[PDB]
Amino acid sequence: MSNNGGEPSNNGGEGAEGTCKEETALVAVKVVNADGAEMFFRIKSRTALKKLIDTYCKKQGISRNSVRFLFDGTPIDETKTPEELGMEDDDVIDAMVEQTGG
Repeated sequence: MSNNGGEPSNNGGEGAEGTCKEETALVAVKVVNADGAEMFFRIKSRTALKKLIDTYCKKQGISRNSVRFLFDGTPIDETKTPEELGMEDDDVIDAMVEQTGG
C-alpha cells in the first residue's frame, strides 16, 4: 500500500553564456543529495559544475531537467555563477527535487 505525488514546476533557469579560452585554476566540488548519495572531485574552476551536473545526470540516466543544483542557497546550473561567486575549492551543490517526471 502506497501513494504519493507532487506539483509541477518546469522552467528552472538555464544559462549557456560564456567564452572559452583556457585559464588556470583548481577547485574541488562536492554534490550531495537528500537521499544521501553524494560525490566529490577536483576539477578546474573553469568547468566544474558543468561536468558535475552533466556527469551526475548522465550517470543517473536522466536528462538535466529534474534536478535543482544550489550552493549555500544559490540555485544555479553552471560553472561560472558558483565559480565567480565562490572562488573556493570547496564548492558544494545540494541537489533537490521540485518536480516529478520519470
